[PDB]
Amino acid sequence: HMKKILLVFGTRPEAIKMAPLVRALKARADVDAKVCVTAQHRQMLDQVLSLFDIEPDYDLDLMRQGQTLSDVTTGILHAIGAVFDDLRPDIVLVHGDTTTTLAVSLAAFYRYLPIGHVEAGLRSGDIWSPWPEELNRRVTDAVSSWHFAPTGQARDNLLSEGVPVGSVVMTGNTVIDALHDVKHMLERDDALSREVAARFPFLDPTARMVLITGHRRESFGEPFRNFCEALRTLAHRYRDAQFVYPLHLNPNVREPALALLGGEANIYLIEPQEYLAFVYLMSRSHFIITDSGGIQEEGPALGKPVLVTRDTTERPEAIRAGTARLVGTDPELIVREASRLFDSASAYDEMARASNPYGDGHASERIVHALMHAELPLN
Ligand SMILES: CC(=O)N[C@H]1[C@@H](OP(=O)(O)OP(=O)(O)OC[C@H]2O[C@@H](n3ccc(=O)[nH]c3=O)[C@H](O)[C@@H]2O)O[C@H](CO)[C@@H](O)[C@@H]1O
Ligand SMILES: O=c1ccn([C@@H]2O[C@H](COP(=O)(O)OP(=O)(O)O)[C@@H](O)[C@H]2O)c(=O)[nH]1
Ligand code: NA
Repeated sequence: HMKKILLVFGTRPEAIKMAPLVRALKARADVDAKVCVTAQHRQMLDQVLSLFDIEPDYDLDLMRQGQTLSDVTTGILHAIGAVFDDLRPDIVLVHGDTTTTLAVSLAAFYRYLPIGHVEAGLRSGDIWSPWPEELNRRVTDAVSSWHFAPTGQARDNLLSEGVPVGSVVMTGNTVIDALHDVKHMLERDDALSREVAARFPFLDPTARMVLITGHRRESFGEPFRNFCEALRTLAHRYRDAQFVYPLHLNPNVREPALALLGGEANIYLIEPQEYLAFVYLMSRSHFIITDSGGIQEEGPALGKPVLVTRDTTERPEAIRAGTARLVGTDPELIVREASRLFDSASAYDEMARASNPYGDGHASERIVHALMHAELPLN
């Protein structure tokens, strides 16, 4: 294990997407693969670590209630050095577009430590949307020595920014690897599938289900309030449908969600769900309403219509294919688009088409090759 590879990540979406790559690298006897978590998230990170049986070698222990962007940035810069010093890695792998990604990349760049960016080249073209994720991925890509692009379009973004062609490997997105792994867990074990389903005894098998998440930082405040009012209007219009909403732990969305949506009989506010259960819910859903990046990739892959509650996106493929539509946080538009999917089975069939531009679920192997060769509702 001469080559030392340090994988670093901090949040739920990074952990899910990095898990298959961690597994692949740890399995090898000619790589010394180590994991450092920044713990930018705690519970939402731990849910992933436990599911995929990943015990980090280092944990920077950073999360505090109501932390700021500056808190996370400084926390990482202060604490990561001891990790770099202890291991002396040959390469640092970072993921995606969180403040963890940014701060780890800066720290490594400052020390001439080569960085590989898993999920490289996604762009909205707007430094204020998503905020600060667009900045985070742009900085990371500027300083990275390998760029693992999930699509040809992301590759093209990098090349247009002056990234050398030899640095960019179009590998697809490891989220497909993770999704397939979990889909298999469910399909291959009926006992497991039964247990997962039994976590949601409030679900009615005869009722259509809509699955909801929301946490984009630029949407805090008024846009989120409008999104919640749209959900209320929909819940009132479709009293026979069930609206299942796994909350996010960020207080800026958890508290208003509870305050605004807590009194509706057919809105089920639940805790953030471990990925196994969440894939079950996505698969069960009639459609999805979300501003999540990863769900914009997973939903269309599962053939589920996605109403994207953003005014822009860095995942254009599903939009172009029709399986996702941008609805922003305009209540009238959200209600209109959701209502069409309930009211028109022909609209639903026209929209519910599998779309996956992200590869065959073996992105992790391609990255490795490049480098080496019951739930109770809240009320
Ligand atoms: C700037 C940045 O990197 N934002 C990422 C972060 O946003 P997110 O909204 O989670 O922002 P933070 O990671 O800064 O967490 C904010 C606050 O949420 C609460 N909290 C969060 C996680 C947890 O496990 N327990 C907990 O209590 C804490 O009060 C914490 O201080 O994670 C999201 C995934 O979910 C990503 O889409 C975002 O890109
Ligand atoms: O309750 C939930 C909500 C989301 N996810 C998964 O979390 C990833 C997306 O993370 P998130 O939406 O928090 O952030 P983003 O992708 O927008 O950065 C995807 O793999 C989702 O399937 C999950 O496991 N449980
Ligand atoms: Na190993």
